[PDB]
Amino acid sequence: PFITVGQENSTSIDLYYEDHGTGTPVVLIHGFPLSGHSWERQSAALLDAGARVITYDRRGFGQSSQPTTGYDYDTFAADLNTVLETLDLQDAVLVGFSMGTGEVARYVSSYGTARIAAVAFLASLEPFLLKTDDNPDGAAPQEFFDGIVAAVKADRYAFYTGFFNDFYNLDENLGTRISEEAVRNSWNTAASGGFFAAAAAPTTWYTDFRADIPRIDVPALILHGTGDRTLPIENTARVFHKALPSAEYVEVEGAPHGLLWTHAEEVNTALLAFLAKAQEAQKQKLLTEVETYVLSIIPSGPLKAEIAQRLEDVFAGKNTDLEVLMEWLKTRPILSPLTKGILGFVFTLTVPSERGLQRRRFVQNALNGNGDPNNMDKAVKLYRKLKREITFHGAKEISLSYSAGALASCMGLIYNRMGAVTTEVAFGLVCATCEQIADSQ
Amino acid sequence: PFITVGQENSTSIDLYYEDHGTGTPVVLIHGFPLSGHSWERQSAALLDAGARVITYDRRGFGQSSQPTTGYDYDTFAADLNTVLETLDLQDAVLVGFSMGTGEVARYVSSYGTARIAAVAFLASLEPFLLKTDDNPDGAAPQEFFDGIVAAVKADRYAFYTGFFNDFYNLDENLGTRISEEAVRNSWNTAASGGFFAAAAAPTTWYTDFRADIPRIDVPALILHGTGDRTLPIENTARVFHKALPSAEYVEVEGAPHGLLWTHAEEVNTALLAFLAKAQEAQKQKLLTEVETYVLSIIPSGPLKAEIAQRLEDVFAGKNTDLEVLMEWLKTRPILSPLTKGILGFVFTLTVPSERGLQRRRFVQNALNGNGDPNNMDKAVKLYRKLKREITFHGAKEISLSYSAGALASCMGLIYNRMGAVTTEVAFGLVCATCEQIADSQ
Amino acid sequence: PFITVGQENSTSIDLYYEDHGTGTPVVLIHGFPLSGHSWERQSAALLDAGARVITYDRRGFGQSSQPTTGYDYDTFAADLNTVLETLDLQDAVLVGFSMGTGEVARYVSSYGTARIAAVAFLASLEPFLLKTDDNPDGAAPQEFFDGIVAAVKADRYAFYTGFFNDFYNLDENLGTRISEEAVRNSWNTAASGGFFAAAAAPTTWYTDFRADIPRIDVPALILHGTGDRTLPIENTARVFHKALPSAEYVEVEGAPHGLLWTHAEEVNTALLAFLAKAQEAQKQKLLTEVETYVLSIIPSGPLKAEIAQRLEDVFAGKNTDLEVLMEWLKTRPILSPLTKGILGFVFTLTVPSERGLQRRRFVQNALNGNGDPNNMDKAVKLYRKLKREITFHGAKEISLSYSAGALASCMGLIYNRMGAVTTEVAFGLVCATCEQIADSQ
Amino acid sequence: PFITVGQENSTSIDLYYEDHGTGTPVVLIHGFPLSGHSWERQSAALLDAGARVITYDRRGFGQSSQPTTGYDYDTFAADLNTVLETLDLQDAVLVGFSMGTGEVARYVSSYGTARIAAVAFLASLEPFLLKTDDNPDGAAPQEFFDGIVAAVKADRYAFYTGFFNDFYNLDENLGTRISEEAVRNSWNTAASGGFFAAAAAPTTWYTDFRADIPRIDVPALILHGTGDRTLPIENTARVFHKALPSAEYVEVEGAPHGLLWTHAEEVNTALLAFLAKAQEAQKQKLLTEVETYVLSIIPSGPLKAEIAQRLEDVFAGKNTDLEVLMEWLKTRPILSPLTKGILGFVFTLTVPSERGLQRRRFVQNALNGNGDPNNMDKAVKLYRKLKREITFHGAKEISLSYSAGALASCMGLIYNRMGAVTTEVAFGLVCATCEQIADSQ
Repeated sequence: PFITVGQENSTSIDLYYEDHGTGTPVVLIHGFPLSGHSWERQSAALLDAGARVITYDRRGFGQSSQPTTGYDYDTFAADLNTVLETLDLQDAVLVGFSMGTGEVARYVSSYGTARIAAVAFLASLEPFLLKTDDNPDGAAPQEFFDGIVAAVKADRYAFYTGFFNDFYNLDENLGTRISEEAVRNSWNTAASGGFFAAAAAPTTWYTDFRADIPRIDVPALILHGTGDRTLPIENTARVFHKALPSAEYVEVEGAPHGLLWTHAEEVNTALLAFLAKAQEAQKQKLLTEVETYVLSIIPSGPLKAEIAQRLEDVFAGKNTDLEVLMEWLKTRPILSPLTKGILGFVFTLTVPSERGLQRRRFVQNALNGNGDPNNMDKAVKLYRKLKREITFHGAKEISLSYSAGALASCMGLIYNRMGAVTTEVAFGLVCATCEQIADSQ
Repeated sequence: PFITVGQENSTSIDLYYEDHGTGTPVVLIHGFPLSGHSWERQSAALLDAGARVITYDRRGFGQSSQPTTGYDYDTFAADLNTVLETLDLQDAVLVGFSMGTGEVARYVSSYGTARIAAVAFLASLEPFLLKTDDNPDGAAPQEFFDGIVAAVKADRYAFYTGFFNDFYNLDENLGTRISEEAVRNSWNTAASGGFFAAAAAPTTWYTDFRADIPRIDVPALILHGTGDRTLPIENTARVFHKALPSAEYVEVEGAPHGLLWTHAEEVNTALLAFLAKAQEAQKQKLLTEVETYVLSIIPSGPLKAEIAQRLEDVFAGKNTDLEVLMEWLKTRPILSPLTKGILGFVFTLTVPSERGLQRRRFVQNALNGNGDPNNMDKAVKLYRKLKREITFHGAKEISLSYSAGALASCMGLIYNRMGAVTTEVAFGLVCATCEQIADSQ
Repeated sequence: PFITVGQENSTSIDLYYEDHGTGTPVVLIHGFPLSGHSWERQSAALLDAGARVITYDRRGFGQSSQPTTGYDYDTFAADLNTVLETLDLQDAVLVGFSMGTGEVARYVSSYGTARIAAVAFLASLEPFLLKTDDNPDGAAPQEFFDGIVAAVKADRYAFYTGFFNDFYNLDENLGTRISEEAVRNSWNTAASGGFFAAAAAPTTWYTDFRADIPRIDVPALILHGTGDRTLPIENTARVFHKALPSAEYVEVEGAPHGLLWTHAEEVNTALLAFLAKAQEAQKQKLLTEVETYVLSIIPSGPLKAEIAQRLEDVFAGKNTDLEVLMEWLKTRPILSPLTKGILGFVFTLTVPSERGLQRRRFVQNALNGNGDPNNMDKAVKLYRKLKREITFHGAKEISLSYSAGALASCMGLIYNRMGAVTTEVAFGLVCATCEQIADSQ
Repeated sequence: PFITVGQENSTSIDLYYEDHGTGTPVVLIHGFPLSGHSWERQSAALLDAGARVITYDRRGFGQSSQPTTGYDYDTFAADLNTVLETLDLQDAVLVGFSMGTGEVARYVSSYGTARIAAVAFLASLEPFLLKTDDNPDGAAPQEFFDGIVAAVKADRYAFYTGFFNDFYNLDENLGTRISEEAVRNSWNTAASGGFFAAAAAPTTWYTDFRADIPRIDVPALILHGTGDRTLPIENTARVFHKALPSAEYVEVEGAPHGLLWTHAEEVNTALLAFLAKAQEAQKQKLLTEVETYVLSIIPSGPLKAEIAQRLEDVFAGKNTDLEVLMEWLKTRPILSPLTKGILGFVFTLTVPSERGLQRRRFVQNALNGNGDPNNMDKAVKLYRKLKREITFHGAKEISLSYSAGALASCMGLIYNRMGAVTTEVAFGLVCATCEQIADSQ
């Protein structure tokens, strides 16, 4: 798969990307000189843990186009921007490794955290690698980087070999934490990047990210290997944490630069924990928003108390007997049959286990759009559009452009499994409906 | 409710009718001088036993119009014809009491038994009541009937009193089998019929039904009270059974003419038995027709053997574990997903108990019309028409005018309970689908 | 007259109704096994007292259709809903007797009191008749009701006789408060209801109305006969008043269940006085509703004090010399000619006697829409619609969709008697105008 | 080149495929963890032998997309279906190696053999690899496969190394039948497949193909290496042949799993001979198909004997003197000029050598559509469509939608070389014509 990010002469500039799983989106931004596939140990864990995994190959690397332009962090951040906008990612986690940590800082800094729930920096460049008068903690002098450029231009093929040596601490880790075959694959991946990008990349490494850091808005993780020969932990992660005290901070004891493979565990467990903390809060946010919309249609009173208590309990995960819940709703006075259908729908959708219970007649009758063909026609039209939605707000926005009869019919269509959409999209549908109905009062 | 059967001068002639319950249609044709409501003891039993009950008031009686024309059995049979055609009754049972038995014979005779599964004659006029040279078994001379006409014209109000006396054997049955209040209601009903019809009705009683009897095509019941003072069992039921040996024949010991009330039990039990014998055969006919259509889409082989065996068993009433059945279908090789969906649908529809099993994903996916909006649009259109159908063939006929994609989508719509139709109509839908699919091969 | 409330097989379900008089609508809902005509003593009094009287026959009774479906209070309340919506009743009083009191509670509870000014419960079922563990005050055990069903199915004709005995306390009241002929008419009415409804009705009698009662929003009357043998006052009216302390409560000393006839007097007198109170409250509400709108366009100050005092006085019924009033308005400084015209209009409309005073030039000039033909064109269009309105809010709603110039012109049209509308509709017109004008400020 | 088979989140799922040569289509389905390019030894031989070679990369392998969904044989068979339908393959040979043999069985089983002339199974999975109670001949227990999954997830890179060891019997074959460089290319190909597919593939290996085998309709070949360490010949090919006795069966003595490279020879020779047999059978079928249609228009008799003998002889390859043949036809009595033209056309088309003979006037005159412009107009329209056809039946189907005059004119157009179509398409044209003409009789 490709996303086009620009044009170079007669050719467009396309980034290779992958898009796996379902759930909260996690975007992984690889390091030099590798590709999105270098995250494969992390991707597997995130997929098992229930996240949507997005990887892409930076321009000049892996399967992306290989221009001779745009090798700088503003372009790289603009590239990332295009990806996020193209996929309409909401509530995303951005995880960068090495070079990738430059994208994370520069994007957050320039474009803000509108789509972004949390960030993570692994084997970071930050805050500035260039050793100057005003930057004493810098890791190396300018002449040092000039050196790498010269070395890559001389042979890049040979260069990759010595690079992966220190990248992986092969003198320590070969035959132990990394196989000879895994290293061979890495070299092949590097050899496959563009010649121009290979020599141009090292010039972006001493980008000054010092003014980007105060812009970091959302929860952050900083993770570094203490045996990092490529980015000395003392000039990078340790001074970065002083600049962002707020960041959660993890040192991987004796881990090299290429800790994604050698210490995938410690990485994946820690990354997993970070996702886990981010994910539950996001889920809670989703649950409570739904609740306000659902409650907005119910008349104020003690019933509205019983209903809200029940929502909150199933939302907290207390598996309730849906059969008991549904009978209660069914037999509630005052509530309109429409209202009971909406609640009926919400509860079956959110309850931990449906326990093989059949659909309820009172709900099917409540959500049938009065069996009106125009309602049903529009509901089918909305359904088509909702299949393309992946977020709560996108779903809710498109739904609000339809009449309440059509919305109720659409809900029946999903309820009865005549169509299927993602959970968060279904929430947006029922919330648009509640919004429309509440507004009629 | 009314059915218009003709015109008299500036006014139309409308028959009052009622239409209760669901299931096999049973049409009750009342006696003189009462209305459709005189069947109320029988209607209750038939409704409990699970039949569709149709009653109507003969022209000049009860709540029907009161013309001064058309008091003869050809008109009465034409009236009945209009009712049956207006309601599109298929596979109907015609039950006549007294005068009503004239309609049954004359309709069958002239119009044939196309809509008619069985007939029943209770307290029959048949075969001819007029005592002549060629009709020695006749119950009375012409002068006798001339007498009744004269008596009704003189006072009809007073006349009804002495009539209900012998009609009910009140000297035997009052305070015992019939209450004084029940008799009062009968007189009120009679007093409410038209003056002209009251005097004209008795002229139709010695209609010669002798040539109508050989036309009786379908299973018949003859039932008479041996204490019938109004229609002597010896000139009516006993000579009628000789003319139709084939008829099932029941004498109600010491039962009067008005045995529907006084002996409702013996009547309702016997009538019930007759319905019960008719109903099971009709059900078997419905089951086996469905089976041929369902089997027509399956490739010939051992699987087709296993499938047919299973249909036949559930059709015979062996409650099978639908969960077991569905898993088996689901996991069957060779069968197309479409075919599996159709069978999936049929089995859930015909199985005695669904045991609260959720709908199956493999069926929902199989019957979704490829999620195509035009299919779904037509399926919703068909659904509207099917809601108005009550028979298997009417349903199947209208369904065959739709494409297979639309038919499959309609089936999904019913499967998923987004709409509801009667069982026999649903069978017609799935059979039209099978017919269309088979024809494509 | 009929209102269609549903469909049963080939027949629609139609309710027989009557619609008499003019004025505030009062809807009377009869008891078992009688019809709308059982209210005839009450109807006459309400008609003389100047109300619009609506009666209808519950499904299965009187002249309504006699289905074998929908014998439950949600359907009965839905039936009532259809009636109220079909006639567009605003500000209605709902009066139920016996079974009818179930409709009143269930409709108010489910559909709310939007159309409803007040409610009245006569010989009530409330709050629950079934004697259970949780309902100790219940009047009878389940087996008792099962008994009535069995009795009606056995003979209903005979059944009605013993029923009217206790219904009317005939051992006390025959030849005294009820004639033998009045009782005969009652039995005839009952005998005329559907057989199925007769047996199905008693199953609805122990409906639990306990959750409906807190929903009663509007002023209520509870009225019961202390000699009620059918609904023991101790298990019904007395525990109902504890549940609704707010209700006005009247015991009719030694009155039977059928107190509508036996004690029509005591009944009419409580009903009419209570209705009168409700009417006066409605009038006061209208005065505040008209007065607030009228005052909203006047600048705050002492004049606004003089004006408000005057409105209130004419509204209270102090017949004022309109000639004096008009001269005063005419000669008032500060007030715009438009404002003076609106007040001019209001006063001539509300003053007890116009005393044959001619229309005023200052008002005609003020309400002429500037003699603009488009204003006048729209005013004539609005007028057409207002002729079809009967309520203040309906009139006001449609009026607000027109511009102020057109509204003022319409008012002139009425003022000048070039058209005519009902008083409350005229109020809605002038209030819409005031609302539009006030909003411009 | 790509064929799109589905959608995963924001990305479509595309299969990389290649399409080489001309002639009968042969579709090669690769094994794990390789791609369509692994058939290169076989492709070269098939191309030289004159076949159309189709290869594609299974989802997750080679150059195909790398989803995290659809790793099961129904999806894989659906993928294959899409390929076959997309290219409109008729009369195709399906050849599977290892994993690929699962596609062949499952597609044939579910979708039938409409497009399929013959099948071949090389180093087969069949019939079931899982060792169970009911499957005693199974090659391994479930825990064994669970093991491979775990091994791939641990390192896949390192894993491929030990895998190719046993895949190729490198301890036997390295430096001999397979070079070190050929093995290096294989590892590179594997390393290039998706991480997720690599771990998910081994779960599809113990799919039960036992119910698929009876569905195999068409001529089959089973071929296995007796030195197969990956799929023990005793649990796979040997028990498979018992299940399909009908299959032609070839053991490659001491050949490993990766016999496509190590024993390409023995492989190509069995494949080509078997293909040749299938080709000859197809040709015979075509001859009967053409010949029967051609004979259907000739009157029964001795001439029809001479004609049929001649067809059969040229069809068998006896190069006949077309000049002699044509003169004979030309001078035949009884035969219509139309019939003579059709035969004239067939013979010049099928004769081995035309020997530079000019077109015949009798044929040009016979196939000129009576020089009618509408015939000729339609014939030109048909011609356009026939240029797009590649099969006998597709050609014949489209041709039958044209009138006989237009069909004859089209044939003249081809005869006279005013247009050109492939041989089999031309056969379809002349057969449609014969069918139309025969039907007129």
